[PDB]
Amino acid sequence: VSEQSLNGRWTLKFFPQPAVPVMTIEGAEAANGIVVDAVVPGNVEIDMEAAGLVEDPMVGNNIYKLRPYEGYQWYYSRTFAAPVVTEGQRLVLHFGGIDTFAEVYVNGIKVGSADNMLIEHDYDITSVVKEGENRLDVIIRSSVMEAQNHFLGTLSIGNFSNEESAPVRRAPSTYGWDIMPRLVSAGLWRDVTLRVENPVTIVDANWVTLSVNPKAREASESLYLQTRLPFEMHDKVKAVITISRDGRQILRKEALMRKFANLFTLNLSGVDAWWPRGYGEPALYTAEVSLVDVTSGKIYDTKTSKIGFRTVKLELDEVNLPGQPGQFQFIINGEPVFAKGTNWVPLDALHSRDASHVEEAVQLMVEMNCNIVRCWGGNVYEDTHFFELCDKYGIMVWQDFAMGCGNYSQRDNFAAALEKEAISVVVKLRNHPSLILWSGNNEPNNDRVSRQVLSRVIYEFDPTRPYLPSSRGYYKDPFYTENPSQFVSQIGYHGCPNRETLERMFSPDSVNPWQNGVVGMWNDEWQTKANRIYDDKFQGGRNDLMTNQVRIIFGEVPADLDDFIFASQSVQAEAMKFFVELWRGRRPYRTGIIWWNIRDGWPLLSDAISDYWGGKKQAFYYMQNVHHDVCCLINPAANGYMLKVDNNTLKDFEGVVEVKDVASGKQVFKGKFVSKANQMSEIATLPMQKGQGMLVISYRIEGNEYFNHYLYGEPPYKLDQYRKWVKKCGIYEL
Amino acid sequence: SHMFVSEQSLNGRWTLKFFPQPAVPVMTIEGAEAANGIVVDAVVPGNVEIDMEAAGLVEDPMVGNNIYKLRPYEGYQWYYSRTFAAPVVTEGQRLVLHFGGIDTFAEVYVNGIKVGSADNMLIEHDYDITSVVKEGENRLDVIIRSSVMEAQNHFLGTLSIGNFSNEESAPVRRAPSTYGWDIMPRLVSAGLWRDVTLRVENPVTIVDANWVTLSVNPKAREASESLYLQTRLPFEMHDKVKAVITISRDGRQILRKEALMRKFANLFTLNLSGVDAWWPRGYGEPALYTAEVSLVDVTSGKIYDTKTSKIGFRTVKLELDEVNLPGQPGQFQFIINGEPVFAKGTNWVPLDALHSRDASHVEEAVQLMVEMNCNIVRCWGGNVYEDTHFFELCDKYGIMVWQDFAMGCGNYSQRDNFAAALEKEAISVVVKLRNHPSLILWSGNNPNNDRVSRQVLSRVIYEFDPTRPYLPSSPGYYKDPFYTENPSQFVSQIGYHGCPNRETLERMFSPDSVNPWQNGVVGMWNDEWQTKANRIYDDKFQGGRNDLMTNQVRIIFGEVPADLDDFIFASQSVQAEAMKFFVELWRGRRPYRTGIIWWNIRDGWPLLSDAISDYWGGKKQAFYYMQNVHHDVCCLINPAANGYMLKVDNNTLKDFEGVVEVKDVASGKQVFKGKFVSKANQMSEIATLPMQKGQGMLVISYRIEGNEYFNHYLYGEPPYKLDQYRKWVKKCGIYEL
Repeated sequence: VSEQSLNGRWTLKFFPQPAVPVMTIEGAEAANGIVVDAVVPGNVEIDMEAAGLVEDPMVGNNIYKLRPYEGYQWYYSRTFAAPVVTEGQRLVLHFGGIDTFAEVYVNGIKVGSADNMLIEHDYDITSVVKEGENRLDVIIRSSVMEAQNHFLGTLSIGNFSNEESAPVRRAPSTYGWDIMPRLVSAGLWRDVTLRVENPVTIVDANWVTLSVNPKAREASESLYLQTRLPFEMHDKVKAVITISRDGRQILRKEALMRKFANLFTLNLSGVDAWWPRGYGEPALYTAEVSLVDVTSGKIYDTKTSKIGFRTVKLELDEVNLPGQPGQFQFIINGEPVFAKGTNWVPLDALHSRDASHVEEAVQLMVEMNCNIVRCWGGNVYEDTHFFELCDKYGIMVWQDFAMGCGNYSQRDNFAAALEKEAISVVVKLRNHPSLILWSGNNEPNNDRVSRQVLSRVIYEFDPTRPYLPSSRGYYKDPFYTENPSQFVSQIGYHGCPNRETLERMFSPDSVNPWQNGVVGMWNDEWQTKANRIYDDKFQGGRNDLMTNQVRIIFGEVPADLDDFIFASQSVQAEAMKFFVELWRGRRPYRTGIIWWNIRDGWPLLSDAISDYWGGKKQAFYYMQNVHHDVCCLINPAANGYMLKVDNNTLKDFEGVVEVKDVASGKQVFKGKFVSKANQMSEIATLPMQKGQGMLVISYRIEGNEYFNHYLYGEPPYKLDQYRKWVKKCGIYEL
Repeated sequence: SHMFVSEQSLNGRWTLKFFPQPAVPVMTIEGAEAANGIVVDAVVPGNVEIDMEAAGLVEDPMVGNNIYKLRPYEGYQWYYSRTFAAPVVTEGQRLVLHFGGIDTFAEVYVNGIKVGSADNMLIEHDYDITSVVKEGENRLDVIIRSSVMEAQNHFLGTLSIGNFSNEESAPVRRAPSTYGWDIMPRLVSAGLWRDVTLRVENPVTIVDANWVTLSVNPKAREASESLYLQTRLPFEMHDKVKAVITISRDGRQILRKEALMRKFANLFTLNLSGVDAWWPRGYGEPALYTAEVSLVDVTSGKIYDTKTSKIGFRTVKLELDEVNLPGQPGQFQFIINGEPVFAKGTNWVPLDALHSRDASHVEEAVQLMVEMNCNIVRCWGGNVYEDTHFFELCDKYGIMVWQDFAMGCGNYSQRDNFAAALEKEAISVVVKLRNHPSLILWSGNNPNNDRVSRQVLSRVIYEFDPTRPYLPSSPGYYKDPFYTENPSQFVSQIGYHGCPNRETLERMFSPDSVNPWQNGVVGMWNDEWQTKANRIYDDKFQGGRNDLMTNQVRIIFGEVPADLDDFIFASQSVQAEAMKFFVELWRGRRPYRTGIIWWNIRDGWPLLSDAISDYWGGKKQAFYYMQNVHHDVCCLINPAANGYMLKVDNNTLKDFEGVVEVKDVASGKQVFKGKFVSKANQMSEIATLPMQKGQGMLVISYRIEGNEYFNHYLYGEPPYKLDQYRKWVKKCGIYEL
């Protein structure tokens, strides 16, 4: 009926938390602290940096300066004008995100308490609001100190996930990880609105695709409609269901409301199925349900969403390692699909800025041609707009519940707070066709959280998607080339980011990685930029992976910064391309490959192919030519090489292919291949070449020339000769 | 027979005030009297529509489309009010207000003090009103709220939305049928539907007396009974009260045991001799023994409490089958007292949509199963758990009972709040009924991840009734392979439609609607005939469930008659032949088949249904056909691949001899005659009969121990001439028009 936004400029008052959390407006106002101007949605640090109280945490060795504020309390306060409500209307205050532990007041009357950061919090403030100006106050307390209110188990201590994160329901990466800083932060990081609800309102509209037939263009969509219906409005309200696409109506059904909950089955015709990238087009149809009066025609409530007709099933392998992880394949609309995609790490430590990055970051997966994406359980749950873009661009979604690496409490209190979070996120996202699977991310089979709690929520609230109770040297080491997992989550390879980002994330005297000139030893800022979480001065650790991989492939490690960037990005590009080629090259058995990762969430040194500021590394372009729907590649063989072609679509393709040595120009093979649909077809057994070099391949499919290469030989290689081969190949630059 | 020192009844004339429920429901006496409502005279035990039909507030729902008129009352509140005289209580005594039934959500008040809040209509509710009652006149107030609006205080799951069970029935603990089914009308109703009494308990009182049969030897007349007695015993009365156990039958005392109460809970192991076992119908006698336990002072001899009940020495065991379909429901057999019994009985659907009238129907409805000779009955989980008197009659006539927990066909919640309500309900009904020898099995109906069926209800049976099995899963042409090739050994035979007797049609339908065909066109039904096929909600359509009546008479008799009397004979004969064929098919396919539970012997409302008897006791033609195929020893004929097959079935533990004569009723030509030896508790094939020509009927006349019994078998293939089938029936002489 009405949704007045409460986003804007608020009043933030922060002060160190005493031994007893204030938890009262009086206490908060009486506390001696600093008052600055805030912005909702926003994270406290942003409101302080705009006021000049803190320095930029994204520049080198400044993330640590935000340490004392992890034990501070925050006091958001504003005034709003309440809307006039008629008899029977509700007035709901909606918070999209409170980080995290906070008490909510309306006109000095507590209307609720917040204990989660990943889900929404709604409060009925109808009987507490006055006419005219009303006051709204929330009192956030230290999340780190809330952990000491619980007794951890032996399993919950010592894991990479910080022990302060085990008893609380916040994103584990905020407490620190290999790929993101320790910036716990706090605040209203999402929208804050006011809603008016008529006595006849729609509580939930759950769209479920029973069946779908791509041929003959048929589908069967069900609507699980739950409504709040006063008994005098029974038999007097009718539900109006409308399926449309680009204004054109496809189906319209009306039925009289005779009970609060109903199941309306719709057998549609002339509709297209929703397919992931390559295997078809993302067909979306606007589905709208309305509760209107049969007499006056008044529209009491209307809910609208873009749905898609898709059936998902997880076929488990029962021959090759029947119980081991990875022995599964996704079946979409009866067709077994091959999954190639990235892992979705946080878009920002200050998660209030995630909404601004979701548009450009999803476009990274579009150019990358990813048909899947796994939202890592260390990040907050993305909002509905992320799933709307994944619906639009046909990128399937693998959602992990927000639980990091480690075991969690087995007691009733933790299981209750988790069930509340699970039911909230499931009902919110169970209508997006991109979403295909929920996961527990355990790595025995006794964790109640993974085999009783998160399972039971899916059993009752989402029976359409499957639930899984559980999830460094030479890239050709048998460790990689013999992993029996059909479906794999390949680890990343470290790569120095682009030079432009180095000069922005590091101070001018620390841009050079080698401190005092000695190659191999990293300065303090370069050590901090791998997170380090706490400022424990030391040498080595994670950054040594960058020089070890450069040493394995290119003999030594260069001293010049420009040459070292080319080295680290090349060993990352060839490694990732080799991993994707290997799994696509065994596609009859290999079922999918998700890799790590496509974009960072902070200016840090990492194993990603693109940084926070959009600086695409070389590994992005190498793998972009290996994610094409129809792609030719070369895999190592027992007695030579093997030229293959993989097809991740439902259509057959024909074309020619020409491979030849780039160092000399001698042609190795040229022929005509027939790439059958949804399979890998072997072209010919290319003969083993001699020494080292690179084989440039060029295949034409339906009047379009595509390119790819293959590095042959055994390391070490001369770096100036690899740059010579890449430039003469004429595919990638730098 | 729990001898409380005082039990004063509060049943009788009450004061009912009903009014539409506002946004926030009324829960206080202040708001109840202040609400603008309507006051009439009520009767307890009773339902609100019974009290409103009196004084002319509503027309008879049992007649024509008058039911849907009760719709606005589903959002009404109901305020029962009364005044009672408090009995005198000595120091240490307790005054308990007993409620046998409260449909459903309600707040109970005594002298303006809330003594209780209710949320279930299937379990009893007791409250201690010692510290709230005064002397003389006390006021009793009950404020019942709308059950339908309570469902909107819960969020249902995808599974709970869209089942044959109303979505409103899932979050609430009420009989699912009330919200409307296909065999019972929509009538949520409300009101105190069972007794309301005042009880005075002594400080020394019996909390529970649980009788358990550990072993039984029918030969030599031996048994081993256990008594799990829990009492309320003040510590100063320890070592001063003795328990007196008395097992007796027909006045003669079998066992008497005295023991000093040295603790509140005890177990008494009894090894009796000269006692008979309790058997179902056919397999023996329903031997019952009156069991009495008393708490009496060892010095003064004053009896503080006595609890008496009749029990039966019987052991039940469910034998599973891991050879043919290991794990599929229907592969089991009941073993009573070491013998595998064949179950032939009915499903038990509600006796009345206004369940306050159920108690008046149990006596006659049970008698229907006695003449029917049912050794088993399955109380459907849409009815309300019946009261002790129903199980007492099953104990008396040897009818085993299969009780299903009141759960709907659909899936339910898996959260803690619903499970807590269901555990309370399960413990209450189990402790109440765990002493009846008739009860043999509990079922939760309903993958296997359901907390309700595979945890909540199982845990209860585990701790409170480990003597009975618990099953966590339960369920055109009548010779179609859909019926004749059913994999289940223990089957729940789906019923066939049958037009009720003519006298019923004239009483339930208006005079202008007694004829079924509106506008005279055969095949189309008038609105009343559409509603009486149970159309929960008043949505006008054509056909639907009623079309099954004409489809069956069209397959069997070619064309549906245009005369009402001939249409009755058609629909009742296609049901009589179908259900007779289903029972003869399972009784003839033993020992693989283990039992058949047909649906249904009696309806709970004047409706057109698949039953063999209507709400007013009108036995349809199928009722008499089934009686000749439900005898202890029965001769029948089954279809074979290259002919027929004359068989005899025995559901007793005794052998029998006799002679059988099968002849063609039309020609009079004898097809077979000879002596047969029916061994006990098994099926014996007599001989293969040659394939008779054309259509007709074979009459079976077999005598056993100087008693002539009769049966028949209709051969040929449909369609048949209706007047020729009537000719064949009259020629047999077994049944009547």
